[PDB]
Amino acid sequence: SVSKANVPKIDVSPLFGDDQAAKMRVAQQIDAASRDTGFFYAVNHGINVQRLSQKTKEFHMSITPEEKWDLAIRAYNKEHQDQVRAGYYLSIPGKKAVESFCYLNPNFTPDHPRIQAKTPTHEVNVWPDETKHPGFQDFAEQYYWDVFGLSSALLKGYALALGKEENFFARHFKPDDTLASVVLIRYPYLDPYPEAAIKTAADGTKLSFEWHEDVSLITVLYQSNVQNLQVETAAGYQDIEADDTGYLINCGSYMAHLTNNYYKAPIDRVKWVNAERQSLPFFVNLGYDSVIDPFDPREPNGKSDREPLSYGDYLQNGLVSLINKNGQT
Ligand SMILES: CC(C)[C@@H](NC(=O)[C@H](CS)NC(=O)CCC[C@H](N)C(=O)O)C(=O)O
Ligand SMILES: [Fe+3]
Repeated sequence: SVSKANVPKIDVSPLFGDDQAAKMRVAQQIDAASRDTGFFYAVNHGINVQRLSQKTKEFHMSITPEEKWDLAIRAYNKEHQDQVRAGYYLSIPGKKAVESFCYLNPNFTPDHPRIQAKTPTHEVNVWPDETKHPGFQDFAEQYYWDVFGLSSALLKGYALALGKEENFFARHFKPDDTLASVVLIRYPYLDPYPEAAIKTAADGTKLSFEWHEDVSLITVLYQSNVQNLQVETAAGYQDIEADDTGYLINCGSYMAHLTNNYYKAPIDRVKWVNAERQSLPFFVNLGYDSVIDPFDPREPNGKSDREPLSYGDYLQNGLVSLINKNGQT
């Protein structure tokens, strides 16, 4: 038997406004969720998620094999050695069901000094032909900034929750340097569904993606209305119920580092479900040189002996290790 996770719905709208006590009441709810199962649904977030889902489906269902090779990351196309993050992540019929498209900060262009300096984790996005995918790039770039704005407000809530001033995290989250990414993931319906694309957990559960901690400060996730996620608790995995109107929020392992594990990065996994669905995460990453001084809210002096960690090193190592442990997606 599998129980169900408590995932509170938090009205985050005060985080966009100037009612400081209302913001504190949101922060309390974020604190409580972060200390419990680690997840909450952000509601009243102001993003048109119906349009996000519609435009994403139109892209996934119209892109051709030729276009996927043309956009493929280096793991699938040796000609594209600069594409470690951004681009298309191909399915392998018979073996791998999932496929996805990842893009980064649209401000990463050839003019950007991090591109000029060839700093790891910075890449120029690749896009399909506009005439073949009318409106897609424009939608996707505007979405990046829409979800950036939501995430900046959520980071104010997390800062207040931890007893800090509201800009404690958000001051490091900036359009000119953020390493944040959007991933547009398609999980297909397949008949028959090949067993090679299905993993078996230690507890027997059939999975599409194994347990992991998120590589992020926080993760801001939209999913279509098909239940699939489970969060690890001490008493076992618990089902996270779906909600295609809201965003599922949780802390990543950078938050766990800087709070001395006071806000843990929850472990989740993806159950296998034979259903056509979407998983559209926004990974809230800081700048390459961002360093937040660690602290311990449990200690009266807030002191932590954990070393400050540069976000760029954290991200480079984390993305590599996640591929090594859980496979190339
Ligand atoms: C909802 C999640 C479990 C989703 N999985 C994911 O997004 C998994 C686990 S957090 N994330 C990743 O693989 C990291 C992608 C990082 C991205 N290419 C980048 O360069 O920034 C899924 O639906 O599988
Ligand atoms: Fe996760």
